[PDB]
Amino acid sequence: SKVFNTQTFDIYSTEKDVVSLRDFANDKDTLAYKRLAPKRTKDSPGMAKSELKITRVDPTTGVLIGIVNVSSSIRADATAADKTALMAIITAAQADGAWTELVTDQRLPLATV
Amino acid sequence: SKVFNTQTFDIYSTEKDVVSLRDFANDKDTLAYKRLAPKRTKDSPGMAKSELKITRVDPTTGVLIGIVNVSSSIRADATAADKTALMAIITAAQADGAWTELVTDQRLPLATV
Amino acid sequence: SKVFNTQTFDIYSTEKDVVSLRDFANDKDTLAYKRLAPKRTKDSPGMAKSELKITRVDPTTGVLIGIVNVSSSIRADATAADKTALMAIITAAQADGAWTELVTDQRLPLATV
Amino acid sequence: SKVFNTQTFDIYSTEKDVVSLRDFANDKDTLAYKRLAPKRTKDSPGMAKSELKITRVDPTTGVLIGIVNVSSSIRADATAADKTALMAIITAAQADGAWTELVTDQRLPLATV
Amino acid sequence: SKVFNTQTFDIYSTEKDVVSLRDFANDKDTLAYKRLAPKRTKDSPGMAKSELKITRVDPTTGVLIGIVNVSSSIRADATAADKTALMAIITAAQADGAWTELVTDQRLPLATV
Amino acid sequence: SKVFNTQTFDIYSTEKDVVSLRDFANDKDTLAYKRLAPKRTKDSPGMAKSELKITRVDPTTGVLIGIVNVSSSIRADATAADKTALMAIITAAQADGAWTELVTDQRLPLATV
Repeated sequence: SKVFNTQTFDIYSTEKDVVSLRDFANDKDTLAYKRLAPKRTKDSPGMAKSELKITRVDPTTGVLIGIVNVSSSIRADATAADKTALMAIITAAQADGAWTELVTDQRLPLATV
Repeated sequence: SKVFNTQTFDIYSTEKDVVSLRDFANDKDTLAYKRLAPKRTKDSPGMAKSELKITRVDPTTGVLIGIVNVSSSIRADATAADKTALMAIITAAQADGAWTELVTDQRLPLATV
Repeated sequence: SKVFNTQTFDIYSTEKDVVSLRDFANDKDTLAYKRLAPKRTKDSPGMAKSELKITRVDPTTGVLIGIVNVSSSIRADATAADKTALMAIITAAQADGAWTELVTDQRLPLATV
Repeated sequence: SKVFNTQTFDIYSTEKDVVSLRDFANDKDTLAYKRLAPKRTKDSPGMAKSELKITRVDPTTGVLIGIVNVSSSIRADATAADKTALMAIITAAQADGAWTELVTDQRLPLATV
Repeated sequence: SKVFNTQTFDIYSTEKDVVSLRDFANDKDTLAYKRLAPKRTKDSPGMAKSELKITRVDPTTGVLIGIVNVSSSIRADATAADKTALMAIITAAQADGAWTELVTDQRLPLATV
Repeated sequence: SKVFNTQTFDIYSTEKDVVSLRDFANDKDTLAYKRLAPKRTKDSPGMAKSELKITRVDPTTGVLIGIVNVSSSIRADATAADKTALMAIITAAQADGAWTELVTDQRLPLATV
């Protein structure tokens, strides 16, 4: 939406189901919010997809440095408590240092230290 | 690794590249740490993949309630500054209310309030 | 044979190698003892098979709730020492909490606690 | 898991769904815990398979003396009371001498004594 | 298992018959424990293979600096006295200076000094 | 070179790139020092192979009891610091108890104790 990690993200593009934001300062980060509503294709009401990804591309040759994507896929009938729990758990795990080592090290949380 | 959102996640399974944890209390939440090291298929050193996923299924009828997935695809040579900035932005974005509303509402960050 | 887990099991049917008992009180539990004598198909004296299974079905709609089966396959020549050791080990393992969690949790004995 | 029938069983192998332990003292007993999660193939949520087997193989020629296996197959939706009743009934039947005769004797519980 | 040569080795990956440890500090040293059970392909009980190897790969371009591997091939029936003697002789020879010359100099124990 | 594990090893045969020592007392243990120079088959200066193996053969019928072999494959250009580190890590790992379990038990460093 707005300033994250001391970088200001302004809207660059808006689609029916995608909003894209760029820094416009370092011209290397794009933040995308993506939306797929659930489709009642059976007795199930479908799963509501979301996607929040940050892409970093160096602005000299256009090489993709890296992508971090947060994707959610939750039942349309699912409760807010179910949806609150899923984000609370994944947020606590991200704050944990195991995830910080899973990224940057390819290290699983099974070390005996 | 351990207690997230006040729930204790004890190890459920271990693979070559996946470590799965279960609450075993509510018997419904599984946290997986997935690893995919870069492959030097060309002059590029490859992309180091990681995946941090939380799954909730109700353990009586076994219908998937929801999945929230955190995936990373970062160049093997990418500097930790690029790597840390990628984590800093996405965690800042997640803590922001736009991500909270993208889930639970399928609301894109374009509302005029 | 007779009262197990405070439930009285009266004989329900008899076969050449199977004896089946029923509670007849909750009309839902059936205990089967199955026999399979070793056959000397080669220089081996064969394997003596036994089976002790408990079956629960709800006696209104007849859906199987669950089965627990205790099967044995012991050489006909095997000494009573090996047979007693096998029973002692398996009963000790069942009395241990690891079996109690493997059932009702699908939890393998690998948690670090 | 640990000492059973005065024998220390230590981890020898860990799979996705099997844990194998050996005595490492008499080098003849292997205890395996095995896990199959229920699969929702229909309106039924599936059956959760457990297996607890003790195999004895004498370590001079490696011939299988005997196997005692405890297998459970319980509905995913089944109540914890159902599983408790199943385990209690099967353990009480195992503690009875009828099972101790069925094993080692191929004797059905129908004698008049 | 743990700190060797003042460097900390944490478990990098766990396999059925392989356990691998990575320094994760210098990101160039990998210690692997490999297992291979003896096979009774004949009257003989087979040879029990073990492997303990350290591999150094330069972590900027990926050039293998060196490998020191310790492999064992011991009869499945061999006594613990043989197994202790084999490990004792080879460990003493490694502590001898002739090994430190065979490595780093390719000097055989035949020079007259 | 000389007395290892309180056994006297005297030179049995001398080759161009192999030196072999025999106990000559138990007439069952042979220690071999094998050499192999690096080959500059390309731009790379090649890999310098070393080998230190102890072989036990039963000296009445000639049945191989076991072999423990230490082999090195180090870049011809590798620094002495790399070569010292490689020998230091592997020697420390052998002195660790995990090796003494991998040999004589085929126990991997993954048991939870």
